[PDB]
This record gives sequence, structure tokens and C-alpha cells, in this order.
Amino acid sequence: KQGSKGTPQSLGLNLIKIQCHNEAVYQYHVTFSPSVECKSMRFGMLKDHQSVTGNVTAFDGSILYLPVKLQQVVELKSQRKTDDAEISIKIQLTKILEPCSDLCIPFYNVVFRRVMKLLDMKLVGRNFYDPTSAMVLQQHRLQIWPGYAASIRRTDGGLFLLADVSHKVIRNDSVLDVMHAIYQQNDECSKLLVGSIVITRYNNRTYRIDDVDWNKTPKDSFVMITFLEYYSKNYGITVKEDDQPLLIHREILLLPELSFMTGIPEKMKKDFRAMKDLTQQINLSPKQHHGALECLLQRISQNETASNELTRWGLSLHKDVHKIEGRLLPMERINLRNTSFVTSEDLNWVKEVTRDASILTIPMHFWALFYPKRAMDQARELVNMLEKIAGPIGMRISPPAWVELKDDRIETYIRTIQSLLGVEGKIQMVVCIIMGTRDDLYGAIKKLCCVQSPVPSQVINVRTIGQPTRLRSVAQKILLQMNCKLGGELWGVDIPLKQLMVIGMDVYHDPSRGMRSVVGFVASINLTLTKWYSRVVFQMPHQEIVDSLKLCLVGSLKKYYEVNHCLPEKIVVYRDGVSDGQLKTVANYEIPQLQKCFEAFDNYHPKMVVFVVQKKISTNLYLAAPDHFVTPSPGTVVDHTITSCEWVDFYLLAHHVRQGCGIPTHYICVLNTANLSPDHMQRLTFKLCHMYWNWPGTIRVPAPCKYAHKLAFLSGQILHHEPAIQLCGNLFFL
RNA sequence: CCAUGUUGAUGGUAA
RNA sequence: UUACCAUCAACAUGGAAACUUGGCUC
Ligand SMILES: [Mg+2]
Ligand SMILES: [Mg+2]
Repeated sequence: KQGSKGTPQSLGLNLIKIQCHNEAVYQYHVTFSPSVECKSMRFGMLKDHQSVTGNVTAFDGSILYLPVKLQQVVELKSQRKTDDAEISIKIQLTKILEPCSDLCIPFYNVVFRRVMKLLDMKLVGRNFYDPTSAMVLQQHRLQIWPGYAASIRRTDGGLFLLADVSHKVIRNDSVLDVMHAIYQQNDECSKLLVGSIVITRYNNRTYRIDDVDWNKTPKDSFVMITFLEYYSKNYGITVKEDDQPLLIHREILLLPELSFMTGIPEKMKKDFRAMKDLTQQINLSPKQHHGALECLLQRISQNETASNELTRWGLSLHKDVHKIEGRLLPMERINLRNTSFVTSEDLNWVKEVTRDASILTIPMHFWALFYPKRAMDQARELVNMLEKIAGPIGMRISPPAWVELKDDRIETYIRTIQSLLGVEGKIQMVVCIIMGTRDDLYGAIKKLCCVQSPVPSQVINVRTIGQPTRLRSVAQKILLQMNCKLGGELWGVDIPLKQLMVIGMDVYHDPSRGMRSVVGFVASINLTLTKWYSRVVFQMPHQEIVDSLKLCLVGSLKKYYEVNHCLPEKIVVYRDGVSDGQLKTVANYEIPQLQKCFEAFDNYHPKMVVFVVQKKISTNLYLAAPDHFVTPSPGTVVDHTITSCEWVDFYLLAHHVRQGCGIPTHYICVLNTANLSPDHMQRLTFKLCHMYWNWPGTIRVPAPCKYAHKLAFLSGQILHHEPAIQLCGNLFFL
């Protein structure tokens, strides 16, 4: 699963290798011949007999892990404390596995978390925050303490430790001081305490709150003893205020003396500079990221106790972050009409698209402009600018048919558009100037123009056209989107292998509408991957959706035949929006059932190459500049020692990230019949990342997944209905 | 505490 | 909704926990 395509690059991850020394990890069944009901008693029963086993016993209740050999059958005996029965524990061997085998992970992680606890770090949520090494700005009584999450996972290269920083901000005024401010200003502002995360400094707990009561238990005594006495036992705390109100969480009661508010204070948020000063600390370059990681590692290295509880199991962290070599995929060549160019070092070619002509640019001779009374001049200016820039892009635009809206009410907009569309019957496009952040009007316009009557339509908000010195850019982008929405073609990229049909899918999960689960589907119907065919499937049950997907695939193939006179031999499906857990299921059942529709056509044997693309990953990559770390260049692929051990996949950094750590994307290949080399699939996915006709530049996922998400969003959020058939021959949804 | 979605604010980038 | 990118907030959907020499409410 390795290949050579470009110049190597000496990267570095936020990963720390764990060296397993022995080969002794032994699973054991535990059972009891008399019945013991209490889990705690089973733990104690193991505890008293630990001498024979050793002190490295890890026990969850039914299976035991031990790094030293025992006899196959081990029989020990003891007495119960409750029933006084002769409890006879039996322990038996299970199997023998390598110390890095993906099955002994979930208690190795417990070992590491204990090692952190020995280093005096709190356990908020799932992160470790170090209180002492904190920075106090004190501008609004604010101290930010840092922290870093750390988890041990297994990859093809072995046991690695993924560690990454996350900063948390705290004040130094207690909530009691704020309550005193509320009292003196004059419980008027106690209402803001709702939804406020509160903290205990020593951090034995974190909390959230809903309301506060004033006189329930200020001077009272808690259940067994005085309030102050129990808080003295817990924290050894003396309370300044005797009549402190009491906070209510759900019913649990919390206190204001030790309750410190968290997050950015609401008044700070308004402050621009302050918010800018805080973002300076929160946001980190690779240099400070690596510095914090090295601080963690040195902290563990210096304490002998952390090392001893580590090395009881034979493990040992290294002294430096993992260093990997990954290759830089070569640069692509983007095609235009009469001209073509190799992309720049930052992977962005906005100027080239606008200066030079596009591939196909059908003329515009009949179009209608709908604006309200309050936007006369700007609208007119816009039209002039839209004419002035038309020539370089390579379009012929005639003056629009002006329509003046008497008001902003949506009925007038809809009625006027419908009337003009009906009478003329040749309006190739509708342009609407919306007067404000009016969502209902946008939805109504798109519905009228995409289901009831088939005209492509573009909307231009008044704010965007309002600003001169930026009108040229907005005119350029609006006109390019208009050209795309009419079946035009902006730019293209060569494909080296012959006779492929790239398909993509992605899903829109409804937040509230009973899981409609609209799924996009974009499949090329041209040899140059330039003309796209798009459908939408409105099916809620996951079992039922595959039937409609089969219908979609056969229809797409039929149109491919009817427009090219020869079916393709290879199919590549960039499935998306699939969780890691569902991946196996998608590889087992959904893919073969989707494949089974190919029996509808005779003597047709394709070769599918199915991917799954998940954007969210937690590994970062740093380029090794000689004196610090910098941000990795776009177009870097790594498949060594960080990829998984059952699939064939790779991590790709495609887009241009301005500052900080870079986040690649993961390409699981869950079926491969065409026998493509890893180099070929890697380069092909990088080529497909360049073919998004809305943002001139490089994107994260391949273009078909981006298009399917856009179509699903439009059809499920805006239209709530399937679009018309005649529009689906073009990229109507941009 | 996690994901999945939206809705905003702020700051960039785009002749 | 000109189009992308970050950061922070909210909401609505589903889940999970820390125990490990066994976290732990006050
Ligand atoms: Mg997608
Ligand atoms: Mg658009």
C-alpha cells in the first residue's frame, strides 16, 4: 500500500510511539463455581489472591489480562463475607496475542491515564489541564490554563499515542463576587447564571447551573454536621460570606464560594481587542503545539513514579514525536478555452478564470431582473458592471428586462416572476435582488423557479452589491455562477486513464424532520468529467433507500449510453457521510445490493472501486523546517505507519491552509476490483479535488461529494421536494 | 463529554 | 443568498462515561 509519485517530504506528526518489550500479554477467563452476586466482591476476591497472579492484574469483572504465564487451569479458594460460603475461583487460559494487537488497547489507555494522574493533572471531561503552568492576563480578571488530551491507539506501525492541546479559560473572581456586584447595583441579574458552566479550581468536579435560590441553606447544616464542616472535609475551606445563596443543578445543590465561571465572559465578547488578544493565546502555530507536546513528554520523563507505573507493563514512551516521510503529489494542469496553465504553489487560480475565456459560454438574450423600489441605483450599476466584465469571461449578455416591485411582500415577487415567465416562455434566467436577510423570500423564489416552473434563478442580496471597490469581484463570481447554472463549463483537468465514470454520494441528515435522510447522487455523463447528472432520493428507511439508488444507477448508465454510445467499464463511488462504525456494514451489505442491479443489463461486467471519505480526523502534520515547524504544503499524501491495518487507505492534504496545523482527509477503499495501483487512486482523487465549479481553487473532498452535499442541502433544506427532471442535465443547484 | 445538523457573531481571503 | 476559510457561541437529534489496584456526588 505504498508508492512513489513525487519529491519526498520529512513531515512530523503529533504521535508518540510506544515500545512494547515482552511478548507476554495473556488473556484469562475467570469464573466462580459458587455464585457471587457483587462485582465489588469479585474485585476484592482477585485482590486477596494477587500474590500468585502478581500485581499487574487488570480486571473488568469477567476477563483478566496478565503479562506473565500461569498454568492452564488455576484453582484458588476463599470464603465469602456475606454468605460465608467456600467460594472456589477458577481461572483458565484463553489465547496469546501480540502486545500490540488492537484487543489490549482499552486498558493500556487506562494505564496511561493513571500515569497522567500521577503527574498532578485534573480530569475535566476527557482532557488533562495543568493549573500551575497558566497565563494570567488579568485584563478582566482572567487566567487561562492549558491542557492536552492524549489517547493511545494502534495503527499499522504499532502502538501510537495521539496527543493534542486544548486550552481552557477561567476567571479569578468567584461567582460570589459577581453576585455581590448584582446585589450592589440593584437578584436582578442572577438570571444570567443559567447555562453557565462553573468550576471548582481544585477541579474535583465541573458543573452547569439552571437557577439560584437565596435563602434555602446559607446558614444551615448539611446532612451528616455544619455546611462549613463538610466543605472543610472536602476542601478545607473557610467561607467568606455566611449568607451566600445556593445554586441549583439538575436535584444537586452547589455553592458560590468555590464556583468559578468558565469561558469568555459575556462582556469580554463585545470587546474587540480583548477578544483578539485571547485568540492570540488560543490559536497556536505548529511551533507552540510541538512545544506543549514536548513539555508533556518531558514532564512524564522527569517523574520516576509515572515511569514506574508505565513500565510495569513493559511499555516505554520515546523522547520525541514520530517522524514520517510522505510524498508531495505533482501539480495539475488546468484547462481553459485556447489556454491552459499549471497551478500555483498555493493552489489558487482565481485570477486566471476571470481573465480568460471558459470552455462553453452560451449567450444570454432573454432574462428578467426583479428588484424593489429601494435599490434603484445599485441595481442599475450592477447591470452595467455585469456587462463590463462579460467580455473577458467570454459571455454575450443583453440588457435585462427590468421589473419594478411595488413592495417587499413575497406575493408580489412570486406573482410578477410567474406572470413574466408564463407570457414570455423564453426567459432563460431569473435574477432577484432581495432587500434583506429574508429567508422566506429566498425559499419561495427557489421553489417557484425549480419545481413549479423550470428556470434557473440567481439571488443577489442588497448588502453584497452595496459596497463599491468590491463590486468587480462580486460581479465576476455572480456571472460565473450564472454561466455554470446554464449548462456551461468553466475549466477542466485531464484524466490519464480511459473510460471511467466517477460517481459521488453524500447525505443530509435532517435535524428534526423525522430523519428524511436526503442522499445526493452526482455521476458524470461525459468522458472529460465535465458534464454531471444529478438526482435526489427522498427515503427515510435505510433498508428502502437501496432500491431507489439502484434505479438511479441504471438511469445514469442509460443516459451515459444515450449521450456517448458506449457504456463505461469502471465505476468509482466516493460514498460520504458515513460514520466509522457504519463503514463495515456499508462494506458488507449495501455495496453488493447496489451492485446487484447490474443484472438489469446483459453481458455488462463493471469494475467498481468504492471509497469512503470522512473529513473529521484528529491527526496533524507538520513540515520540518530547520529551526522550527511550519504548516504542510497542499497536496501531501501519507500512507505509512499511521493508516489502518485491515483496509488500503491514505491521508491526503489537498487544500491550502493559511496557518497552524493541517488536517488531512481519510480515504478508506472498501472495494477494489479494477486493480488500480495506490499511486493511481491517490493521484485520481487529487485530480478530482480540483473540479469544484464554485470556488476557484482546491477543496477538501472530491468535487462530486461537494456537489452531492450541495444538492442534498438545496433539496432537503430549501425545496423540501424533488426538483424537476429537465433541470438535472446541468448544475442547476449551485 | 462526544458526534450529527442547523442558526448567529467576529476575523480573514479574494482588483 | 458572490464563494471559500478559521474561531466562538447557542439550540435540536442521538449516544457514551470515570472507575482499575477500582472514579463518586453534598
Ligand atoms: Mg460531502
Ligand atoms: Mg449559490
